[PDB]
Amino acid sequence: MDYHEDDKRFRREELCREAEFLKLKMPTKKVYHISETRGLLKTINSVLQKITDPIQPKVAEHRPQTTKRLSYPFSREKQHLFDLTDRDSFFDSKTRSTIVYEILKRTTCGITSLLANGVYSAAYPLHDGDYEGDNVEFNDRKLLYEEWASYGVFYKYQPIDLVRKYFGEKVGLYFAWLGAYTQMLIPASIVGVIVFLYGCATVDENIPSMEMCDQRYNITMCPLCDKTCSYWKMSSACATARASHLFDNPATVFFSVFMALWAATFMEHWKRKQMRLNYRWDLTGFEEEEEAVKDHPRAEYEARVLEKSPAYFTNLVSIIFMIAVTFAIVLGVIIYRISTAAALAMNSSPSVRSNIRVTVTATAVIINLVVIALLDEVYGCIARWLTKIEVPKTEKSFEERLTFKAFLLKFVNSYTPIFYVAFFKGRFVGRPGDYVYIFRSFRMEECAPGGCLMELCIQLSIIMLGKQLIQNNLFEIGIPKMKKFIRYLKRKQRYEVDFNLEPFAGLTPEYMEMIIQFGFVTLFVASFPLAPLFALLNNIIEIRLDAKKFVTELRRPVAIRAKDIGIWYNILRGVGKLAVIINAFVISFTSDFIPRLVYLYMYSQNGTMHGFVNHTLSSFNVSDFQNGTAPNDPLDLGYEVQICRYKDYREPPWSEHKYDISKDFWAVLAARLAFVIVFQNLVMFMSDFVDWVIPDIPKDISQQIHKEKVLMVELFMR
Amino acid sequence: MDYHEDDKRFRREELCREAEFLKLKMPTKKVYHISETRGLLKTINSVLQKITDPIQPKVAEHRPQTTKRLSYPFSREKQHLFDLTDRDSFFDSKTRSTIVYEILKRTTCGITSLLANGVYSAAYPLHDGDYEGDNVEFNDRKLLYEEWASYGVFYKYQPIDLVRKYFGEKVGLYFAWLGAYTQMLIPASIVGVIVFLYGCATVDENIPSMEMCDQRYNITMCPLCDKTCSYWKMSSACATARASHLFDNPATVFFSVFMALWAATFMEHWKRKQMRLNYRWDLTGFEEEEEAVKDHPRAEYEARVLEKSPAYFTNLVSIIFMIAVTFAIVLGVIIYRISTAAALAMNSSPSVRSNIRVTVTATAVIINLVVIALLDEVYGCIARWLTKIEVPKTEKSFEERLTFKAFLLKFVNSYTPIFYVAFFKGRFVGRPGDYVYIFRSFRMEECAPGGCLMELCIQLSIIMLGKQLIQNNLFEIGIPKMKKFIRYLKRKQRYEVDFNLEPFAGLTPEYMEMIIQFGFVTLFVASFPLAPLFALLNNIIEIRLDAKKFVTELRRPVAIRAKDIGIWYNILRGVGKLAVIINAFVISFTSDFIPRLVYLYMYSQNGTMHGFVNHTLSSFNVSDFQNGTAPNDPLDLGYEVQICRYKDYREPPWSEHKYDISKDFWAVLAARLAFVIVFQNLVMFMSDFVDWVIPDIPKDISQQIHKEKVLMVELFMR
Ligand SMILES: [Ca+2]
Ligand SMILES: [Ca+2]
Ligand SMILES: [Ca+2]
Ligand SMILES: [Ca+2]
Repeated sequence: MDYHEDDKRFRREELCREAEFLKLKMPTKKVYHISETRGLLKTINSVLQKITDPIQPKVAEHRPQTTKRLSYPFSREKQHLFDLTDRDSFFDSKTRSTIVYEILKRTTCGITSLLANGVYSAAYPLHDGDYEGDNVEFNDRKLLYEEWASYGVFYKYQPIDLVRKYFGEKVGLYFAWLGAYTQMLIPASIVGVIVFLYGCATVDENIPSMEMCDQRYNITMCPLCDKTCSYWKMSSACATARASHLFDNPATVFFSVFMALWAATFMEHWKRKQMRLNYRWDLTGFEEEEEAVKDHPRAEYEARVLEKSPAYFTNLVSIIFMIAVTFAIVLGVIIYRISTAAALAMNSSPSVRSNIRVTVTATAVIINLVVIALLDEVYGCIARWLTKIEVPKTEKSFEERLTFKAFLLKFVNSYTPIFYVAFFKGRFVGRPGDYVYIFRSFRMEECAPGGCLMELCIQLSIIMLGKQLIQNNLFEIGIPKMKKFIRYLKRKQRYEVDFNLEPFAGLTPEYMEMIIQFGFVTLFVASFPLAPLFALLNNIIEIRLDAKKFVTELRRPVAIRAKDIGIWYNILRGVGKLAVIINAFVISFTSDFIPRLVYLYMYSQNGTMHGFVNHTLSSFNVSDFQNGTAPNDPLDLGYEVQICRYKDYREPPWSEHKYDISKDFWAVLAARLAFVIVFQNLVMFMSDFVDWVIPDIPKDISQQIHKEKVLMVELFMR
Repeated sequence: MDYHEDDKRFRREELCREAEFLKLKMPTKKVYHISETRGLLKTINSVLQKITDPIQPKVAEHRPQTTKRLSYPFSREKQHLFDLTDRDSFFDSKTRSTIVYEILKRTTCGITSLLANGVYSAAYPLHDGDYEGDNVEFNDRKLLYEEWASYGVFYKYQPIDLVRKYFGEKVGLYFAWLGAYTQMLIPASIVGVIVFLYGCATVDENIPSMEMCDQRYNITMCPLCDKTCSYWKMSSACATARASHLFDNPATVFFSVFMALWAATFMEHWKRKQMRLNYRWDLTGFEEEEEAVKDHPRAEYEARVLEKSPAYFTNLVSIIFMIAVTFAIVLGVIIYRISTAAALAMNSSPSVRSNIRVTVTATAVIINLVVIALLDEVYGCIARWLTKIEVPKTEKSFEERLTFKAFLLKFVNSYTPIFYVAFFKGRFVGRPGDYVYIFRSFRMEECAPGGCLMELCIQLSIIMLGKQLIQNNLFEIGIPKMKKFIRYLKRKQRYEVDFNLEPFAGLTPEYMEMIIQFGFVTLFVASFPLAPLFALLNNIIEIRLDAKKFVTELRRPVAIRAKDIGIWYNILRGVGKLAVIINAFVISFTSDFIPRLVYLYMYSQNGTMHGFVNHTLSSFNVSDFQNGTAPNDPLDLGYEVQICRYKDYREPPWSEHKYDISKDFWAVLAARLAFVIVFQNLVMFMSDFVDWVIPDIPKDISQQIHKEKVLMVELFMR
């Protein structure tokens, strides 16, 4: 008895009298083409539509889409707009749904203001067919859930054509983009594990690792705490140092070059795939501007200046946005400063002494992650509020400005931890003699023994494991399900089952999360190789997970059309242009690559290197400490202390210069900047060259569109 | 008696019998629409055409151009393709000429192969009307020569519409581009002379100039020659040093930032002007691909592999092109090395002693300029030959590849003088103790006293004066005129007068020369401000000069159509992207800006600077010379010599280190690279931001194209 319907509405069964008055007035506008029909239920009833056929011809030449034809060149039919195809039973419920949605948009108060009132609840099309049923008559939703949206069929491809024709163009483009993303993430991940195993095959045969773990030399160290620690041996940090060697060999620079070139070729390959996709569907997705009705506060402000009687308002909301994002980055760095106070002075009062010193930084990044998720929530909501106060012109413009503001907020708050740990961790602290004070209090911030890269490597590694594979996937699969179970604490028609499903929130969260992952996996690959492995695993989970989400825990979308990806290809190009200038900085300002090379070239006095640590570790006469800055226990853990060493490129204390800037500091900084210059310029040239040499329209469409134009112009005479 | 004609041909009046046989066969193809007519003359006769009217309707819907309409919105008529306008006497001779040229192209052997044979000479349309006559009946060529192409009307604008409608789209776009170029060159030139007068207003009040010209201190100098000179005083070079101060103040960095931002906004403004221009003419210049007949050796090679039975050939001609351009840059630097041997050892044997030392470098750049003009000729001819051996597909592809190869050749051979003088002049010579030998002969190359910038400044200044204002303009106005006078050593119908005029050589020389000038005036503005002044003068001459050239000493062009500028906007964007990375290098590696700033910041021990020269001038004990490297006359010109000074950032000889690399050398190199990094990254961001924030379609076309589409769709019903 379930007939052929389209795009139900909501009636609010028992101001409310004004609400039902307009909810009966506007259906007189809505029966200008199609008479409605209503429904019955137990909670609250609703309205419904039954389109008759020629109305879709009445708007089809008014909304010209290139539907199917009768002819075919080479066993692949061509497409034309609307004339004399006349099959009369060949439309699709996606097309019929977006047509009747267009008609619902056509009414004027419009339907958007009606939804903003509360006279309705939601007006969304109905899903055709119950998935995973007992005897269900092969509808495309159930077939798609069977063969696309469960993890057993993760190994085979994605049915792009059917997911488009059932969900519309936007979700089809998004999932085809995720498919191209994973398939281009495959070879970069394979070369990533190749360079990782190169690191493991030279985890021993490199020299400074052995020079660090060679015992009996009793290489002491300055305490790197204000007062609550003592001197110690570098060979106690040799484990983390040998671990750090794994990521910064002279092959990780090749890996970084490969990943930047990979971002370039992925961008070009996705342009080509999207062009072929738009060929395989509607030949253009071009629609005439101002198709949407102008937004409600636009016309309200029009009437306001009509009763009142500008250029300052966009600029003032832009500068207050700049103040917002600057307070956001400062709040990110101060919340990382707070996260450095995870367990301050556990030695003195608690004295539990778990003796790991990898669990404390893990606790720090854990509390940073939970507070930054909360700040993501606050920034998203207040950014949506601010873009509402924007009063933008159209929904395309409002949506673009909103997603730009929200991506800038999310990007800065979820990247300034890693940026701060890379380039502002110990670059600012003074020498062992004197330390810079934070609001005249004490030492600012100092980082772990055995390289300052490994802290960032572990933080980024477990941010990529946790907040992508585990945390975000599990909360996305759980939180709407848990809201459903909360309501579940509190026959079955297709409207009746479609009411309880979750409303749609757009494509912005999936785009935003995947672009955050892209920002990781092309901004911080040089210090941390095998980021494409975790991005591959998250994507393998994510495509089928969000497929299952769409087909099970989501109401039917409205199936809008847009041949462009959106703002997100521009944001991808932006992150790809930022990738080289941050990879250069991470190689030349965190890794031990460039000092290793400059010591191999200049001060070697031999073929290969030896005593590199014995070269960089400048000493410090312990008589020259400041008052109070002495360690509380010169315990003589090993040999003895008379001096302490530290690798800050300074002169020895016995020189007439005491602890000033030595020359080799200027030498290594010169070589560092020389590498940044040559790296950035050369590989930026190589990126723009591999974008020039790649055609953006391949040799299979470039002739074929003209060939079907030949077929059209030869048929069109008579 | 001069009736209404179109596009004459050439008949070769008395193999030759085969020549006249095909020259009678193909006119049977050519009378498929239009019967010909012939002519009589004294030297050698010709053929001619008289189009009848409806043939242009017969190809007009076949070649759809948006001609004029009958209606108008807002006193500006709209345009439509070809239906029911029916004025029957409204075509233009430009349109009729390109139509009959299209018909001449339509014949198959085609007309291009016929011109390649020699059976013809040339087939070009006729100019309508003799310019500057006594009683001439107001034809557009004479009017255009009166009011556009003579230097008295240089002060007013350019008539873009009429020069298009008389010459076609390509020359119209070119001259409108030159107009936009000059009009956007105006404000950059004004700010250039502002920063120049700032330099003149601080030519005295800066400190190191006074510290150089302060006498009685007897600041000696190392000889900077192998053997044939002596020591000397820096105050003898203080004149050129005070001149050098004029160009490298801390305001020339602002000027360089302004010029790079100017290149960005000129690019955007020219995109906007070209878009508005294409609105003001044909709404699209889009034509269906493969409109041209495939090239002759393409089909010949098709038949060759048809009788013979690839991917290697494009790659082998590309690598041989790379070998060609590498030999070109090496030949440029070796010809500058030869040009350094202008007058070697004039002191010893000739002893004329003109005592200028500005005339010798002028002679060097003069001989470099004449030999590089000869090399331009050789490279252009052999590059045309190589692109013929390319066997390209179409004339668009062949022309693009040819102009790319020729521009790369011309650009490298006419820029490696300035690049070599900037960044490879004295950066490679050793210390005064030991010098690097060129093929174990003697000292490589050393540059002038009083800064090494001023040599480049004078060389670039007089290359911009001579080889743009004087030499190229005078040879372009002279050489075809002189060939005409050579033939002049050896009634008057329009064909009869049109035969003796010069054939057309395309737009590539004017584009190429103007892009070379752009490359100067945005690649080397930082060292040499007021390059926009000379570019403004050359352009003010050049627009009216080439206008006069077109309308007087040039046959009528064929008036092809293309809505794009061509490859030249891409080449402009390329030079604009190279501009920042070469301006950064010229500021931080030739100027005295960044060492001035690093001495102002670090080693000052005072507020402002003093003894900057006394800081950089490291000394040299004269006992430590090599054998033979001593000067031939320790003449004691002034005080006395016991040591010689030189500004190469080395330690004094009395240190236990003798003449090694000092620390402050590493310091200033670090600061240099830091400035290159911050400059390049910041202003590249500012360029891409000022390209983002500028819309590429203004608010006067964006609505108006849709408004005339509204008019078209409202008229088109009935
Ligand atoms: Ca997730
Ligand atoms: Ca997700
Ligand atoms: Ca010239
Ligand atoms: Ca010229």
